[PDB]
Amino acid sequence: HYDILRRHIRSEDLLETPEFGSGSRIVEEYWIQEPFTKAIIVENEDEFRNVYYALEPTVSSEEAEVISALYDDLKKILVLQDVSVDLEERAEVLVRAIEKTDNFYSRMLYYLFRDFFGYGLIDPLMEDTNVEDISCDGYNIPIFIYHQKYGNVETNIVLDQEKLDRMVLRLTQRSGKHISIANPIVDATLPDGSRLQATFGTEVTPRGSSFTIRKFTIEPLTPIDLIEKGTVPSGVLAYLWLAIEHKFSAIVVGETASGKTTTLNAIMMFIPPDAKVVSIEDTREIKLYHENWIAEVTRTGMGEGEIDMYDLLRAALRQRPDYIIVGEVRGREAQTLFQAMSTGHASYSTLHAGDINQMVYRLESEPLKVPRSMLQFLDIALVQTMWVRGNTRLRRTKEVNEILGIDPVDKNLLVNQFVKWDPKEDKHIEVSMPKKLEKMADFLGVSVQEVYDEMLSRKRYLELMLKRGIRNYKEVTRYIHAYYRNPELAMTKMEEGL
Amino acid sequence: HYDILRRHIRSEDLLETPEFGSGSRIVEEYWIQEPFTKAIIVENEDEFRNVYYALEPTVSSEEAEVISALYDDLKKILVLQDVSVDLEERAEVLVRAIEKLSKEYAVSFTDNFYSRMLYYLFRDFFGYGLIDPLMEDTNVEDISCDGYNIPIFIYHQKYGNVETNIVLDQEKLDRMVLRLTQRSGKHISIANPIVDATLPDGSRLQATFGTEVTPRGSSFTIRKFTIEPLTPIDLIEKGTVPSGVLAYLWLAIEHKFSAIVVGETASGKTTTLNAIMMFIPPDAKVVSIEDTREIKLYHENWIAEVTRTGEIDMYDLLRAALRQRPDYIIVGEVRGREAQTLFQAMSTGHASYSTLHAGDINQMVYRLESEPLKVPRSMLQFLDIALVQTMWVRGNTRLRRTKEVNEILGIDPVDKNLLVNQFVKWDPKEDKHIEVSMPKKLEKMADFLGVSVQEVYDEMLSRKRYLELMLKRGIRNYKEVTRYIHAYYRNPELAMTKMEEGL
Amino acid sequence: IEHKFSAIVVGETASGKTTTLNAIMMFIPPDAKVVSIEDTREIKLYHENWIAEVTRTGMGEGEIDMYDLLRAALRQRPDYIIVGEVRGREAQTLFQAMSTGHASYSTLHAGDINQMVYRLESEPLKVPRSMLQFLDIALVQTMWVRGNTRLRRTKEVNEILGIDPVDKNLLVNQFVKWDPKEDKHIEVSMPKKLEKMADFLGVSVQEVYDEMLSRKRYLELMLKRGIRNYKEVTRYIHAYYRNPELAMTKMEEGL
Ligand SMILES: Nc1ncnc2c1ncn2[C@@H]1O[C@H](COP(=O)(O)OP(=O)(O)NP(=O)(O)O)[C@@H](O)[C@H]1O
Ligand SMILES: Nc1ncnc2c1ncn2[C@@H]1O[C@H](COP(=O)(O)OP(=O)(O)NP(=O)(O)O)[C@@H](O)[C@H]1O
Ligand SMILES: Nc1ncnc2c1ncn2[C@@H]1O[C@H](COP(=O)(O)OP(=O)(O)NP(=O)(O)O)[C@@H](O)[C@H]1O
Ligand SMILES: [Mg+2]
Repeated sequence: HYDILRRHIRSEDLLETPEFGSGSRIVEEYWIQEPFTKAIIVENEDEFRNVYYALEPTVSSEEAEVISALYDDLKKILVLQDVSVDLEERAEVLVRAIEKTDNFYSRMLYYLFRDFFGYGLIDPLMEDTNVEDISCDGYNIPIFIYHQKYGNVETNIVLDQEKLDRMVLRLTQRSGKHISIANPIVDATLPDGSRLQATFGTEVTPRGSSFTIRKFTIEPLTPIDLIEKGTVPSGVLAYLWLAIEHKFSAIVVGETASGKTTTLNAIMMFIPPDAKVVSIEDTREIKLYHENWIAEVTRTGMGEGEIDMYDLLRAALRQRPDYIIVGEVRGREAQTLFQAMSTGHASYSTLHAGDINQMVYRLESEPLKVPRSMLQFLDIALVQTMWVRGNTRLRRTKEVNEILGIDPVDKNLLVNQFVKWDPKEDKHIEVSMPKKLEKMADFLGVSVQEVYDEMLSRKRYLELMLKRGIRNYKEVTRYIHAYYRNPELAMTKMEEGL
Repeated sequence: HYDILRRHIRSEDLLETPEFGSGSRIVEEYWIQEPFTKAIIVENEDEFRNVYYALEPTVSSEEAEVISALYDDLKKILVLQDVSVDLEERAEVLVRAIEKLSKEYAVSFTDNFYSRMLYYLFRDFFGYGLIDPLMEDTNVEDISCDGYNIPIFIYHQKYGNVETNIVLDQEKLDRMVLRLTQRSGKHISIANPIVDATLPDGSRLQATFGTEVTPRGSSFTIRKFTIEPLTPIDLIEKGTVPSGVLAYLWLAIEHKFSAIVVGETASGKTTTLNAIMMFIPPDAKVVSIEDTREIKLYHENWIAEVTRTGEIDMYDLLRAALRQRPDYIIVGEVRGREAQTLFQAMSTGHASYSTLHAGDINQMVYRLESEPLKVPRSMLQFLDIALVQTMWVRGNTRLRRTKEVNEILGIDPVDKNLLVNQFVKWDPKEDKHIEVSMPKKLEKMADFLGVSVQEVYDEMLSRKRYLELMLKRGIRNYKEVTRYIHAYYRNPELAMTKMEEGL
Repeated sequence: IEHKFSAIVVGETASGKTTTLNAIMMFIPPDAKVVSIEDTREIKLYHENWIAEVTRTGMGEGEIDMYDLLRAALRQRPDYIIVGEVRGREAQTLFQAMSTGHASYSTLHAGDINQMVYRLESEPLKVPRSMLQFLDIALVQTMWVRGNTRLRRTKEVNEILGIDPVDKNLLVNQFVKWDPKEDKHIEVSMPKKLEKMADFLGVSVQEVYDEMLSRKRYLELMLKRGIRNYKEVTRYIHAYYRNPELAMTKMEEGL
C-alpha cells in the first residue's frame, strides 16, 4: 500500500512537528510509515500515564473540504473500491483520475489512499506494529490501545456518531460481513488476518456503535531468547530439540501468565522443515516460520455453525499429520489429543496448572475427562513459573518432567524429574538422568552415548547462535532448519560467522 | 420528565392543604416534585401507625371530567405515546396539540388549571399514572399493590412498611398491570398471568393478571432502582461493608482476583458489585454484559454490552468478548449456560465478576454446579472471592449488609472439596463485622508482587485509611469518588498527601 | 410468629394441620405483607396487605404449580409466606425462603418429626438435609377418640435447634408434650426459642417471658369475654400489636 504510494508523491518533507504544551513531555518518538505518519509517546506528569499520539501530515481547513471534495467525486468510481483488482493497478486510476503545490500533492495522496486502500481514520493504528490491540468503545470516546511496551494508553483518535458508524461498516465489510440493526454484532476476521468484534447502532451497545481489533502482530520469543532470559538452559533446550524431532509429546503447564504458550511456540520452532503440522487454537497466538503447516481456528458460532476444538482436532487427526499443536486444552478435545498420542502423532499443548499433581487432576476430571490409563502416552511435561523480587521479573522452567508411564496396581503416573530450578541461586539442577534419551537410542537404533553426543552437539549450535546474536524467529528457524538438513555444513557456517 | 413540565407549567401553587380529621396528625411533609406532588406522612394515632399520603394537584368532579376529555383526543396522537421518541419533543407535540384543541373549541383555561391539567396529561402519558408519585418519591423503595380495592403499600426509607392512600379498582388495576407489563416489553394475559420483568429504568416488576392464579384481583409489585450508584464510601458509611474489607477488595480487584457476590433476590447484590467495581484501574479495558442496563461507571475505556430478548444472549456476547483481550469482564448475574464460560474466562486469566442468586455459599456451590448453569467442580477453583449480601429486617428498618466474605483457596485432593476461607462474618447482634481470620489471599498478592505479606498488608491499611479520609471529607458520589481512586492509582503518596491536605 | 420464626404443622390426615395453621396465622402483624400459595383456597385471613395465589390445573391452559408460584412470590420479597401444604418440589424453595429470613409457614402430612424429616428429605420434596436448620418450630397435631369423645390436640410443640456437624443432625428440643391420660399439656423442656427472641429484640429473657405471660392473659380474657369469631379476633390482636397498653385496658373494661 505504501510502497505503491510514496513515489507517486512529489515532496518528502511532509507532516510538520508536534507541539505539546507544558505538563505534556515527549517520552519517545518513532516512525510508522515514513514520511507520512509518525507516532509520539507523550507523558503527563500530573496523571502518571503516557499517551499515544497519532501524527499524520497536517492540512489546512481549506484543504479540508478541498480534499474531501476531490474525494466526493473519486468515490463514484466503482473501479476503485473493487478489491478484485490488484492494489498496484487500482492506485494508478486514482492518480490519473486526480489529474482531471508539489507538496500538497503528496500530503494529499496520503488521504486519498488511506480512504481507498487504507483503513481510514485508524490506519496509523493498523500500520504501527507496536499497537497490538485497538479499542473504540463508543461515540466521541478516545480510542485506546495496547502498546507492545506501553500497554493501555489513551489515543488522539476519536469518532463521533456518524464517523464511527461508517468506520464500523468499513471494517465489517472488509472482514466480509454485513452488520446492521438486524445483525448488530459481528465477530469476523479482517483481511490482514486480525480479530474484529463489532457492534452497530446502540441496541447492544448503549454507548453507541463500537469495535475492537486484536492484531496478530506477535514476534514470538525464540529458543535462543529463552536462553538469554535464563528461562531454560541451552542443554535442556537441546534435549527438547531431539525429543521434538523424535515426536515425544509434551504439555507445558504453569500458573496463568507464567509462560506456557511462549515456551510452546518457542520450542515448536524445532519441528523438522518438511513435517506436516496442524494446529488447533481458540484464537491465533502461535507463530511458526514453517511451510507445510495448517492452522485451524475455532469458530464462536455467533451467527453460524459453532465449530469447537473437539470438532477441529477430530478432523485434523484425520489428515494423519506429523505434529499436532493444541493451543491449550480446556475440555473434551483433550481426549482426542491423547488419542493422537497413543497413535504416534507428535502432540503438544498447554494446560493451566501449578504442578504435575494439578495437571493430572485437571486432565482426569471433567470437562477434560482424560482416562487415567491414557496419560502414559504423554512423554514430557514442562512446568513454567514467574519469579519476582525487586523489579526482578523472571519466567523460568521450574521443571522438566519425564513421564515414564503407568503402573499396574499403583499410584499410576510414573514421573522421572530430569531438571529442577533452584530459585535461591537461579540455577537449573539435574536431579535425575534424562531417561527419554534412552528411548531415543532405541528408536534411532544407536547407543546412548551416541545420542548424548548429538545433544551436546545441538547444544553447542544453540549457544553459538546466541553468541552471534541470532535472536529473531524467522532467522532462528532458518538456522535450525539448516542443522536438520546437514548438521556438518550447518555447524561450519555457524563457526565461520556465515 | 418534570423539568420539561416545569417549563410549560404556566404557573405554580397548584396544591391545596389536606383535611385530616382528628385521630390524624401530620408527622412530616415534603415535596416529591414541586410544585405538583408532595408526600404527607400522617399519623392515625388511634391505630398508632403512619399512612403515606400521595398529594397531587387538586381537581373537581367537573375539572377532572374536562381533563379526561382532552386525554381522549390527545390519545389519538401516537407520537406522544411512543417510547422511541425523545420525551422532550413529544412533550411539545403535547403542548402544541393542546394549543390546537383549545383555541379551536374557542376556550381559554386558567393559568392554574393549565399548570394542573398539564401535570395530569404528562403523568398519564409519559409518567407512571396513579402511582407516579410513589414511583417518584426517592424515599419509597418498594410499591406493593395486592389486589382490587386494596390500598397500595410501600416501603418508606424512613417509616418502612406503610399503608398508602392510592387505591386502584379492578378496571383501574387491570389497565395498570397491562400498562406496566407492556411498558416492559413483556405481555400478560389470562393465558399467561404471571410476569417477571424489568421496567425501562431498571426497576423490577412482578405482575399478575385477573383472578386466574390470583383471586382478589390482579396485582403487581415494583422494586424501584436507584439512579445514583452507591460508592464504596456510601457502603462504609452505611455499615454495610467495613473499610478494611473494602481496602482488601480494592487490592484484590487490582490484582485481578475474580469474585462473585451472592445473595437473595433484591438483597443488594448489584449495588455492591457496582460499588467495588469502582476499584478497576483507570486504563484497563472493561467489558460488561447484562440483560438489563444497571451498572454505572466513570471508566472511559469500557464497552457496555446488553442482551437482546427476542436474539442475542449473554452466552453469545460473553464468548464473543472473550475472543478479544479485555482486562475485566462483568456479567451482572449468571443465570445459565454462560456461567460455564464465565468460569473459563477466570481460568484463562480474565478478571471476572458477577452476581449470583443464592443464600449460603453452600447454596452457591449447589446452584453453580447444577443445570442450567452446570459449572464443573474442577472449575470453581478459579473463583477467588465470594461475598454474601443479606437484607436484615428489624422493625421499621432494613439493613443491607455484606453478611460474609469468603476466599476460595482451592480444591481438596480428597473428595475434591472446595477449600474455602471465611475471613469476615457479619454479626446481626451488635451489627459488627468480625474478622474470624486474616485474608489468605494476601499471600497470593505478595508473591504476584515479590514483596512480603507484611508489605501487602500495610498497603491495605493505607488504602483503608485513604477510604476513611474520603469518607470523613464527605466524598460520596461515584464520579468524584472514582476520580480520587484513580488518583491513588496514578500515584499513591501524592494522592495520600493531597487527601490529608485538603486538595 | 411476630419474630418470624418459621413453623410447619405436621399430623395424620384430618388431624387439624390446616385449621391450626390458619388459626395461628391470625397472629401476623397488621401491616406485614403476606403472600400465600395453595393448591386450593382453604386459608381465610382478616388481613389486608395480603396476596393469595392459587395453583392452576392447566386443564386447557398453562399449568402453574406451587413451585412456579412460590419462586415468583419469594421474588416479591414478602414478610410472611404461607404454603398450604408441601407436597413436592416447591418445598425446596420454601426452606430457601427460610434460610433467607422470610417468615415461612406450611403443612406436611406426617405422624412425628421422624416421618416429617423423611418426607421432607426424600423425593418428591427432596429438601437437602442441611437446609432443615432454618425451620424453627414444628407442631404435631392429633386426633383422639374414646366415646363420641372427638378430640384434636397439639400433641407436641417441637423447637428445632439446628444441625449437628458429624451427627444424627436435626437437633430438636421438645417444649410441650400432650398427655392423653389426663388430657393435659406438659412442659418437658424450656422454650429455648424465647432466648433467641431476647437476642433479636435486644432485651432479657425474663423480659420476653413477661410479655408472653402478658399476651397469654390477653388471650384468656378474649376467651372469657366470648370473642370467638376470626374477624373480631383478628381485630383485637391487631389491636394489641398497635398498642398493648391501651389494648389491655379496653379488654379489662369490656370494650
Ligand atoms: N521466558 C519469557 N521471558 C520473558 N517474557 C516472557 C517469557 N514467556 C512469556 N513471556 C511474556 O509473558 C506474557 C505471558 O504470556 P504467555 O506466557 O505467552 O501465556 P500463558 O500465561 O502461558 N497462557 P496461554 O497463552 O493461554 O498458554 C507475554 O506477554 C509474554 O511475552
Ligand atoms: N447497601 C445498601 N444500602 C441501602 N440500599 C441499598 C444497598 N444496596 C442496595 N440497596 C438498594 O436495594 C435495592 C436492591 O438493589 P440491587 O442490589 O440492584 O438488587 P439485587 O440484590 O442484585 N437483586 P436482583 O435485582 O433481584 O438480582 C435497590 O433499590 C438499591 O438501591
Ligand atoms: N382443633 C380443632 N377442633 C375441632 N375441630 C377441628 C380442629 N382442627 C380441625 N378441625 C376440623 O377437622 C376437620 C379437619 O380438617 P383440617 O384439620 O383443617 O385439615 P388437615 O387434616 O390438617 N389437612 P390439610 O387441610 O391438607 O392440612 C375440619 O372439618 C375442621 O373443621
Ligand atoms: Mg441485581
